[PDB]
Amino acid sequence: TVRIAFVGKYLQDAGDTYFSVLQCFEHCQIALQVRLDILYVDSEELEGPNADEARKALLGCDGIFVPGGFGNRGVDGKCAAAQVARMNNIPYFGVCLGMQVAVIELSRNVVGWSDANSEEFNKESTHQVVRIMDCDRNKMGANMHLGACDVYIVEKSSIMAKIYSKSNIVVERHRHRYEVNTAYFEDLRKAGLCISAVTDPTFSSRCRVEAVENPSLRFFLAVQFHPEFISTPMDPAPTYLSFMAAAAKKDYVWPQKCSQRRLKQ
Ligand SMILES: [Cl-]
Ligand SMILES: [Cl-]
Ligand SMILES: [Cl-]
Repeated sequence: TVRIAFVGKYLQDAGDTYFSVLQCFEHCQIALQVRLDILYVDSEELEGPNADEARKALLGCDGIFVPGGFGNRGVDGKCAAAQVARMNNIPYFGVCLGMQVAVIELSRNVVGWSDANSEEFNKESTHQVVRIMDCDRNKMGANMHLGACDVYIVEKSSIMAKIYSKSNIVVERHRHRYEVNTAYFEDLRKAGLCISAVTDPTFSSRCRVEAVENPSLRFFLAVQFHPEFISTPMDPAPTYLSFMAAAAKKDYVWPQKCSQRRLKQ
């Protein structure tokens, strides 16, 4: 079996929040022919004086996964999940909040900005590594990014390039508001992060980070988009599929061309 730490809430209080995520995991399970054993971990147990107790549980997993979530609850714990993954070379996959915590984690623990956060969780941080873009904001609020958008894979040696069968542009679906702060790209790069996919291949102030990786590690990938929004039993989301492959310690034959479900029509 393949042990994946699912860092968020217990089954009892998750409701139907992870329905589509778990569907996608099931698609991957079938395509790889592996017995998935998800450990549902309460993210709040990964913070505070006793958190080493919870960290030890993550160290026994084959993979560590951080999905999208709501509110600021367990943000520090999700950051700590990304830290364990980065420091122990345990495959990591983050989706939307999962990417943001990878960025925050790295900013605190490698870049050395102890107060690094998203603008969402600490308005008074002097290192808002995740923030609302100026073009998305006004005095009363900001855009809620939904729907499809072109994703430019800009690193040819990346996990993204490989799992999307070397397509330069793919189309994924979104539900987010805050983006990686463009002013800190060099700092993140110096700390080992590879910006592998973006909305704008020129890297302007309007460049929205769609995927980050850590190529020093076997598998560390996190995406802004929600790959579970495009996944079927016969065409599983490549991001989830590659994560589960890595956790299972298995290879996979990627098609010669990216599926039409994730290409521009
Ligand atoms: Cl949570
Ligand atoms: Cl891979
Ligand atoms: Cl967001």
